[PDB]
Amino acid sequence: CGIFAYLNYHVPRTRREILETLIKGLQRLEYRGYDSAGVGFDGGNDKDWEANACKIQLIKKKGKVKALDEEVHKQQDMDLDIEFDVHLGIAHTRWATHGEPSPVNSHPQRSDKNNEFIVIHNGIITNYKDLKKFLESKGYDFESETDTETIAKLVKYMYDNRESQDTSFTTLVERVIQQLEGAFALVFKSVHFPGQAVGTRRGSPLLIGVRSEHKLSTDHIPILYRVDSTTCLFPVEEKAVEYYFASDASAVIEHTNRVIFLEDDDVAAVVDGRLSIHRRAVQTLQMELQQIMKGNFSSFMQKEIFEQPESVVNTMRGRVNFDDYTVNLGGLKDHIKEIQRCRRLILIACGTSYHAGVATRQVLEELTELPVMVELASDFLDRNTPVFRDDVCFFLSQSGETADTLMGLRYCKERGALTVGITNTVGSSISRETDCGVHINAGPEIGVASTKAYTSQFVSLVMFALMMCDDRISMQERRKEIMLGLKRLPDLIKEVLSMDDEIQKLATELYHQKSVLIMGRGYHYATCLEGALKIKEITYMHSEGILAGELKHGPLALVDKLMPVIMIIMRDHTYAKCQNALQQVVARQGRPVVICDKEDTETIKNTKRTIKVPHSVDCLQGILSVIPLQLLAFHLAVLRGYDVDFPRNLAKSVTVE
Amino acid sequence: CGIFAYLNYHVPRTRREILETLIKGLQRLEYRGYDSAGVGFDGGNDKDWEANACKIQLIKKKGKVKALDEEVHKQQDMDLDIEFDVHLGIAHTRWATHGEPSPVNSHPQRSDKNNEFIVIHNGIITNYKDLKKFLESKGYDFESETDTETIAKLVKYMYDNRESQDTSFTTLVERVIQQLEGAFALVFKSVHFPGQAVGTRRGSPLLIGVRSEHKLSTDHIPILYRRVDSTTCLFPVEEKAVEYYFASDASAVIEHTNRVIFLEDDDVAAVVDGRLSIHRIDHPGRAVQTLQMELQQIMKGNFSSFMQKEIFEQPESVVNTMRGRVNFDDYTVNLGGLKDHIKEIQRCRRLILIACGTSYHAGVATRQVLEELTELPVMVELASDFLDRNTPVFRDDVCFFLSQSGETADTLMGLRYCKERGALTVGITNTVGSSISRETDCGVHINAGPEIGVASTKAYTSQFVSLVMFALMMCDDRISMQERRKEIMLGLKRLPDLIKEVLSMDDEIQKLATELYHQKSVLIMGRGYHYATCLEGALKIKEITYMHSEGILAGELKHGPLALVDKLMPVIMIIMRDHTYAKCQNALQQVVARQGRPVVICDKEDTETIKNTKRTIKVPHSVDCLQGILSVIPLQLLAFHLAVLRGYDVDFPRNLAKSVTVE
Ligand SMILES: N[C@@H](CO)[C@@H](O)[C@H](O)[C@H](O)COP(=O)(O)O
Ligand SMILES: N[C@@H](CO)[C@@H](O)[C@H](O)[C@H](O)COP(=O)(O)O
Ligand SMILES: N[C@@H](CCC(=O)O)C(=O)O
Repeated sequence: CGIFAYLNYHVPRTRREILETLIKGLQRLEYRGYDSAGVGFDGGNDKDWEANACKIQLIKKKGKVKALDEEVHKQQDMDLDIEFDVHLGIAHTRWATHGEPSPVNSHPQRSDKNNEFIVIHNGIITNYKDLKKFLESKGYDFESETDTETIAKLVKYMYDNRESQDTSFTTLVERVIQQLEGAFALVFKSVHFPGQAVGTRRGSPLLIGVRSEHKLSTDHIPILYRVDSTTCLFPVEEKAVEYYFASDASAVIEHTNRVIFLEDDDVAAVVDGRLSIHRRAVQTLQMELQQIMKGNFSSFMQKEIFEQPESVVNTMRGRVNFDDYTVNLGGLKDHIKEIQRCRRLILIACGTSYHAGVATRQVLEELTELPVMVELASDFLDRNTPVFRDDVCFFLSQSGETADTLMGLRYCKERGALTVGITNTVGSSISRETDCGVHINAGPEIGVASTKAYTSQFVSLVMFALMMCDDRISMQERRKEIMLGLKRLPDLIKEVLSMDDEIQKLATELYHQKSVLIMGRGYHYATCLEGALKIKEITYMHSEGILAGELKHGPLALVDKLMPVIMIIMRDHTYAKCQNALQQVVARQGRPVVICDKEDTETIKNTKRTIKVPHSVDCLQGILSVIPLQLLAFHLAVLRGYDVDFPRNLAKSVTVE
Repeated sequence: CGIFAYLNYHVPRTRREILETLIKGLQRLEYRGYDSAGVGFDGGNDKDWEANACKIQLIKKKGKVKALDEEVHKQQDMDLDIEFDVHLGIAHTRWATHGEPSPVNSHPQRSDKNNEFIVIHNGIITNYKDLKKFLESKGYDFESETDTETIAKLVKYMYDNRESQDTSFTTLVERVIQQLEGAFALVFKSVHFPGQAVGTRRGSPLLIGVRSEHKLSTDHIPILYRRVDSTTCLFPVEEKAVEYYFASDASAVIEHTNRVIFLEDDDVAAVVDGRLSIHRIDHPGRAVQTLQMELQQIMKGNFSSFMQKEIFEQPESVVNTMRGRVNFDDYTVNLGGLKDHIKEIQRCRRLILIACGTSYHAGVATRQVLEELTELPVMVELASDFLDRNTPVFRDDVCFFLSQSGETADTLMGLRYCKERGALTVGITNTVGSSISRETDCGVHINAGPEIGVASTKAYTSQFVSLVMFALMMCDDRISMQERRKEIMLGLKRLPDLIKEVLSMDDEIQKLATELYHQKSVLIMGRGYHYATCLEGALKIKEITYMHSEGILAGELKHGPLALVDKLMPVIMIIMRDHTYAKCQNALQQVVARQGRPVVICDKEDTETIKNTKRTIKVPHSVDCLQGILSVIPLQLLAFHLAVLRGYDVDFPRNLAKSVTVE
C-alpha cells in the first residue's frame, strides 16, 4: 500500500496542480499496491479559498492509479481552476488482499456522510472488530468492511466528547492510537482543522518531506511530551513551505530531498505551516531521481534485468579489492570475529530472498565449515524452530520490512542469537533491529518481481563467505578463484544479456503452454526454483522447479513429449549426474531446453534448443544461469499480453499478514 | 530384476512340480516390473534322474511370466513326469539394460551351445566391455548383447583353465567375481557340478530360504576363508532331505519357508551335497533368521489393486507399526530397536533426517513435533542434495535414514557419508535385511508389511507414526511434557478408527475426482503440520495421475505464487484446527479474493468454512501433530480415483530408467 499527501502552505496552487501532484505521488508508490486508489481534497467552488476548507471531496475508484487519474478528470462538478493559497490533500493506493477492491473499501476512509474526518491507513488494526462494536452502540453507522473505517469513526468519537472547545488535532489523534492495536501509518485531514495534517506511525513507514526557498529554523525537531518558534520546523522570515507526507521516499525525491523519518508513536502535526512532533532530524536523501526512472526501457523489470552488470558492481564497490584479493564488508567489521566463534548459520527469508540463501548455502558450508540452515520465514515461525545463543541468523529482505522475515528476526533476538541483516533499504526495520548487516546497494527495485535484488543478495552472501575463510591457508587459492570470477562477472552478465533475442524466440515456442518444468541440482537448485517462481509471477504459466536428483522418485512420470521442460546442466562436479537426469527425460520422450555452458559441445550437439551461457566459477554460475530465466519470464509475459511490472493478485513487499 | 532358484535335495519332485515352483516364484517378483523371463532346468527324459544331470534345458521368452508358463507346458519333447530326487532349477525376470528385450537377451545366460554353465543376474557389470574383448581373444563367441553373458563365458574360462580336475564350483565363482566390476546378484548352475548351486552378490540383495522336516545343524553359518566339514555348514542332521530357495526378494520364499539367510557383499554361498556353506576371500557368520512376513501380505485379496489395498488397510498397518511399542495402559513408548542407543541419542545435539521422495516428506511431516519434543535442531535433507553439497556432519549428530526399501542409492550413500564422519546413524526401514537397516548403528522396522504398490501409501503413514513414537521416547523424562505426551498417545490410540472414518468418505473423494477428471493442473496449499501433506499429495497425483499437481506453502502465496489463482485454476486448501488456523483462513480469503474457488480439506466441525466453501472434505479432528496422517489420505484416494477414471493401471510403474543401450 502507499500513502501520499501534498500540503501547500501559502504556495498558490490551482485545484489541477494539486490533483496532478496527488496522482503523480501515487504513481511513484503504485508498485506497493495497485488494486484501487483514491484522493481526498477540498471541495466547493468559491473564489476565496477560505470558504472552501469546510467541504471535503473524495474521489475513489477501482483499478490502478490510471483508472483514478481519469475519474478525477472529466468531472462535471469540480472546477480545477480555484487558486488555493493553503490546502491539504491526501491520497492512497491499496493492495486489496481481502474482499473486493471496491471504491467503498479504498482509502481515504470517512467518519460520516459529511466527511468531517478522512484518514489514509497502511497496515492492520488487530482489534477493529472490538472498536466496530463500541462505535456502533454510540450511534455510528459503518459502510465498508475495512479495518481503516474504525479509525475514522473513532477520531470523530474523540472529537464528539472532548473537554475543551479547542483541543488540538494531536490530542484527538493521540486518543485514537491509544485504542488501536497492531501496526499502522496514518495521515489525517479534517474540516474542523483546515490545512492541518497529523501523521503518526507504529511499525509502518511514514516520513515527511519539506521544500522551501527560505531557510529552515532547525534541522533537529525536538520530540515533545504532553510548541514555540524554537520547536517547529518552518521557514524563518516568510511562510512559503510545501510538505510531502509519504510512506516511501520515491514519492518525495522528485519534489525535494529533505525529509524527516518519523519513529514509532511519533505524532507529527503541521499547524499554521509548522511541523512539530509529539509523543527527529531534517536530513538529505542519498537518492537520485534517475534511480527510479525506467530510462529508455519499456518496463522497470527490463531495466533492472539489463542493469545487473551495474548493480553487481555497485554491490562490490568499496568492498572487493582485486589487486590484493581482499574482502571487507564495513557493516560486519565489529562482529566478524564473534560470528566465527558461533556454531551455526541460519538464513531466514521469503520468496526470491529465500532462493538467494538456497543459491549460496553450499559455498557457505564450504568456506565457513559451519552448518547452514535455510528457512522459509512463514514456516520458521509456525514450527517455533529451536534457536540458540551461538546461532548466527541472517535475514534476507530486499525491502527490509517483510512481515514474516521481521517477526523471525524478533523471534531470534528473544533467544539471544546474533542477527545479521542483508537488506536493500537503509533505515528499514530489519536493517535497524539486527546487530549488524550489509546493504546490498543494488539501487531501488521498482518491479514487483525481484531481479537485481536476487543477484545482489547472491553476491553479498558470497563476499561474506570470502571473509569467513580469509585466515585459512588451505582456502587461499579457492578464494582467488572466486574473486577472479567476481571480477569477470559483470562482463559475463553482459554476454548473457546479448542473447536476449535468442531467448525471445524460444519464448514464442512456449507462450501457449500451460505448464513447464525447470530441473536443476546442486548450485542450480535455487536457479530452477527462482526461475519457476518468476514464470509463475508475471506469466501465470504453471511452472515448477524440480530437483533433478528427485526425478526418479516420482515427478519424472509427468514428463512426456508434450510437457515443456527446461534443464540446467553446467560444468561443475554434478555434470555427470545432470547428464543422467537429461537421459531420463529424453527416454520419456521429453524435448527439453537445456541451459548449458558454451564449451559443453556434447550437450549442444545432442540437444536442439540450448541456451549457451559462458563459464564462471561453480559457486557463481547460478547468477549467469538464472538470468536467461529472468529474460524468458519477461518475454513469455509480453507474448501473453500481461504487464511485467504489475502482475495480478499481488504487489511488492509483503508487510502485513 | 528378479531372481529365484529352487534346490530340492533328496526331496523327490517331478519336473512339473519343479517348473510350477519356478513359475510361482517369478509371479511373486512381477510387481518390480520386467520385460522378459526364463528358466533353467535339467533336460533329458531318462527315467533315472541321475543320468539327466548332464543336459541343461533353457526356456526363455520376451513377455509376461504367464506366456512363459504356456511355453513350458507347450513342449512336445519334454516329459513332465520324471521324478528328481536331487535337482536345481533357476528362474529370472529381466529389466533390460544392456541389449533389447528378446529371447536371446533373456536369462539364464549360457556359457556355450551345450549349456555347460548358466547364470541369472540382477544388476549391471560395468567392465563388461573389457571382459568381452578378453574372452573373445581367448576364443569365446558371444551371442547376446547383454553384459550378463560375460559372466557365463568367464566362469567357463576359469573352468577351462583350472589347475586340478577337482577345483570347487566356489573357487571358480570367486575368480569370476574378482574380475567383475559393478553391482550384481548371481546364481550359477553347471553340468560339471550337478545338483550344486552357488550364489553371490555385490550391491544387490540375495537371500536363501531353507526348509527341512529334520533338525538343522545350526542357525548361524560361520564364514570360511581361503576346511568344509560338519561343523562349518548348514544341513539336516540325521537325514539328507532339505530344500533351498535362492531369491532376490523374500516375497518369493515366504510361502515355502520363513527361515532365511541374507547374504552380504562378496559372500559366495554354495550348496554341495545338500549342505550350505558360505565362503569369503570371535568368528563372523551369517544368521538363519525368522521372517514375520506372510503370503497374505503380498496378495491383493478382495481389492482390485495393490494401491487400493495398501491405502484401505492403513488402519491395520498403523496398528502393526505400534504393536509392542506403545502401551496405552500407562502411556509409555518403547522402540526395542533403540534400547542400546537411546542414551547416546539423547546426549547428541542435532537430528538430521535424510531421505528421497515420499520418505523425505515423512521427515517434513514430523519435523515440528521432533523439534518440540526433543528441543534439538532438526534438519530435513533430500539425499541427492545432501550429497551434492558435502553437508557438514559431526560426531554428535544423530542422522536418520528413512527408506521403505532400505536400498535407495542416494539415501544409502548419505548413510555411508555420515558414518565416515562419526555420526550416530539410525535406520527407519520397512525391509528386513536391507542395506540401510544393516549399516546403521541402530534402527526401527516400521512393520507396515511389504509395499507392493508402485507408490508409497502405508509406508508414509507408518514412517510418520514411527517418528512420532521416537519423539515420544526422547521426552519421556520431562515433567513439563507429560500432558503433551498423553494427548499425543491418546491420539495414536484413536488414530486407526479415525482413518476408517476418513476412508468411509471415499464416495465424496470420487465426486472430487470427477470434478478434476478433465483438469491439467491443481494447486495444493497448506502450512505448518500440513506442508508435508501438500508436497506428498502433489507427488502422488503427479506419480499416479500424470497431471501437474504442485504443493504450495500457504505462507508464500503473497510472495508470487498467488498470481496463478483465477476462476480456472483448481485449488485444494488444507485448513485444520491447530494454531495456524487463522493464518490458513487468511490464505483462503486471499485465494477467493482473486476468483479462486478452492476445495477445502477441513475438520468435521469447522462449521464456518463448510458453509462458506462449496465442496469440503470433512475429516475428523485429531492431535495437531497427527492430523497430517488424516489429511493426506483423501489425497491418496484422489490420485487413485483420478487414475482409474482416466484408464490408467495404478499398479503399473511407467517410471522407467534410461533407455536400453543397444551397442
Ligand atoms: N521478489 C518477489 C518474487 O519475485 C518476492 O518473492 C519477494 O522476494 C518476497 O516478497 C520477499 O521480499 P523481500 O526481499 O523484500 O523480503
Ligand atoms: N515410493 C515413491 C513415493 O510415491 C518414492 O518417492 C519413494 O518414496 C522414494 O523413491 C524413496 O524410496 P525408499 O523409501 O524405498 O527409500
Ligand atoms: N544387466 C542385465 C540384467 C538387468 C536386470 O534385470 O537387473 C541385463 O540387462 O540383461
